[PDB]
Amino acid sequence: PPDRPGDPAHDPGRGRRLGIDVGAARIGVACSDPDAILATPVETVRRDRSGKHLRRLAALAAELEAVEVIVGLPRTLASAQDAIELAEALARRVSPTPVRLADERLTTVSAQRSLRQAGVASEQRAVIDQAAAVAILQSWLDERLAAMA
Amino acid sequence: PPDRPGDPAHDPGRGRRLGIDVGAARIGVACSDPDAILATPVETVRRDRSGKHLRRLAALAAELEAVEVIVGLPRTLARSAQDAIELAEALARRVSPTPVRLADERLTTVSAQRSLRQAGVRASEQRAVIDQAAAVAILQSWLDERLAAMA
Repeated sequence: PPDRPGDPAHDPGRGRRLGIDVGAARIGVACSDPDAILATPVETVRRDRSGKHLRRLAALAAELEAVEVIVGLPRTLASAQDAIELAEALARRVSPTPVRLADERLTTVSAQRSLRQAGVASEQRAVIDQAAAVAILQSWLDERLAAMA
Repeated sequence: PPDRPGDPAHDPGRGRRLGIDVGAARIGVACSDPDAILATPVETVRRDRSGKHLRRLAALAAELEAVEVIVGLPRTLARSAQDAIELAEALARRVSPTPVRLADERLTTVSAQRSLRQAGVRASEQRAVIDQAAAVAILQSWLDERLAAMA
């Protein structure tokens, strides 16, 4: 189940958010401004079997003083499973900072990723993963402010 | 009519693109990396009757060495096409020879997203920077479409 943006039971209030798109080999990362309005692309983290990506993702949360971390949740058919496993591993690592699952279905991110795949050079493939992170994070921020109003 | 991303007849090859979302009071600005892959927010420019905003947009195009400037084109009914067209034409005279192109907003959900943000704005802090989100979305659409057209 995706989490609900701006849920009062979970919302930590104002501050920078981190947003994460979990790819097969690379993880796109975005962050918000301190007032949690606007997503900006940050970096593409290399996914490695030994989990060094979890160390970098937790370092980024610390570096940006993130109050909330958002991970894209793809639809179960399609994997959700990989996103959930990263979200859970990261949640343990960055506690007490909360990690929330953003429903990808509220965006066109899955279509967009599929368009870039067919269009996208290796360096470019890397950096373009941040565009998904921005889109998922922006959705969360937009939905959150809407829910709060 | 919107321009066609990656049109081999007009494409200038490699370089940073500036992206622009034309609001009634505020203009959001975004820009790409030099390889025209990824849109990042730049700033919000206050619109004003005296045309100062046109000067600031040209300033950004020069500073970021834009090889192309992309303006969001909304539908003719509705933000209105005519507003965006007018700004695009005025901007084109100032950034020449840099070409100014019109990106079809209908290939994105930018119109819905802006409505949602407007509805949710309850603070000046939000209203400042929020227009950059539409600029990023429209510009990223241009970049995605361009890459796919060229592939």
